[PDB]
Amino acid sequence: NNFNSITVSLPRSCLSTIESESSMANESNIGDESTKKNCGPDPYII
Amino acid sequence: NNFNSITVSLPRSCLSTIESESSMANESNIGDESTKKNCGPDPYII
DNA sequence: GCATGCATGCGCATGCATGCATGCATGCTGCATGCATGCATGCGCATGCATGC
DNA sequence: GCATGCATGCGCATGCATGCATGCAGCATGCATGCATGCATGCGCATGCATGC
Repeated sequence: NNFNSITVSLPRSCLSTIESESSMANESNIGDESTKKNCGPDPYII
Repeated sequence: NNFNSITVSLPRSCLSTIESESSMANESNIGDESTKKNCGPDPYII
């Protein structure tokens, strides 16, 4: 609601990790032997 | 052929870019409007 | 029947596989700079035509 | 016939959309330490039994 600047941008990291919301979600975030889920440098599609 | 150390490791970046081998391969490496193909931090599966 | 030594559980102390956050440094990468290049533009000058006389 | 003025093409500088590499920095990820925790070790000590005399 602020279009006067000429700014919002797309998030740089996946928000699933910082919103540890569900009890099974933080469990789906793990696995693949021993490592941490890494989505990538900028993974958001419109 | 050297197993005495206790070392080879998996490549950290995709080798498709440094081996600009085919004439259509360097063309498949582009697109998606304006950006550079980014495979990720470590993308090799055995 | 009395004396004896063994095997059975208590009652200490120590080490050890799991597991997770923090500060420092690594390693990449997106950004700002400089530049080559070739197409278009905005321009003044020389020629050939149309309109008088 | 002759003198004149306008449209058309030639010649000359300039700007500007594309495009790509390099030095520097900003930026997030992986690593080293440091510790908390609960389990298992193994180790002397007390009790109840089986054997000898």
